[PDB]
Amino acid sequence: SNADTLEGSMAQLKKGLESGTVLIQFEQLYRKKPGLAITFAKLPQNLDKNRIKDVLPYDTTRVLLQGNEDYINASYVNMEIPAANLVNKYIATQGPLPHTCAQFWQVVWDQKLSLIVMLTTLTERGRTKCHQYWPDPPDVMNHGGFHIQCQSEDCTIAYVSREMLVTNTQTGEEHTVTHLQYVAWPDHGVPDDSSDFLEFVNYVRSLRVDSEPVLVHCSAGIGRTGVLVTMETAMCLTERNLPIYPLDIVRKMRDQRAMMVQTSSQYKFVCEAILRVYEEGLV
Ligand code: VO4
Repeated sequence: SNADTLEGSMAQLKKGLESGTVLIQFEQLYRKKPGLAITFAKLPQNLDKNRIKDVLPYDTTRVLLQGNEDYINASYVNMEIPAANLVNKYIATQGPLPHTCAQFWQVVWDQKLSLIVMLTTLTERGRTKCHQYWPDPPDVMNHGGFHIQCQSEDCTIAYVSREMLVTNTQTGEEHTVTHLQYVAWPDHGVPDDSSDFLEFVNYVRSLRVDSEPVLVHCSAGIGRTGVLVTMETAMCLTERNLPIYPLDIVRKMRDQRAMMVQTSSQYKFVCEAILRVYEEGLV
């Protein structure tokens, strides 16, 4: 709460969106933190595990797999609210490729993650965005020694909710995951409907479990993923009457996974949404 009140930070944000200063400061923020090594992601055996050749995890915050081939394009992203004894944990990752679905489910299993948030359709205007790593009901899939079954599938206008049963085939052990797929948010763009987006972020927040990471991905794992992380962080701050500086939220994300929030229009969108949530909270 140190630099301003919440009220003051919102007046600053509103004034700066109108004047242009908020986007000028965004444009000057580094997209990749200089000084953080990126080496494992570039190793010859890992190149085909990256959906986009230059969207890569930092060494220090990459998610490790157990075994001989430890690599997945995934990053730990933890958002602190220090004035509240609160850290919101995420794993930010890409949409799996046909041959990385086994590693994707390995992360879910190893960490017993109960919530996956997918922010892309499988394809867009003829371009592949994500491999379908879950079965249609009532098919089954096997990925890397995990048997996957869809127990329910409930569509809404903006998103699909699926309950997935993950079974370790070698031991019979079972784990249930809630899978949320937001289908109304195009790549490098903003949500088709701002109200649907905010309801969805609410819903995600309601499913978060204490001290367990939420796995979030789009196609590359940085743009729409970064907007969601920024929004959830801001909602936590406004409810606690703590000041919100979106530029610092984005910087804190980018120190953990490069390039989060890809476009200036995405940033403008999330800043406007933050002002809306704030104003609604005053009511
Ligand atoms: O698939 V995302 O381009 O929004 O990182």
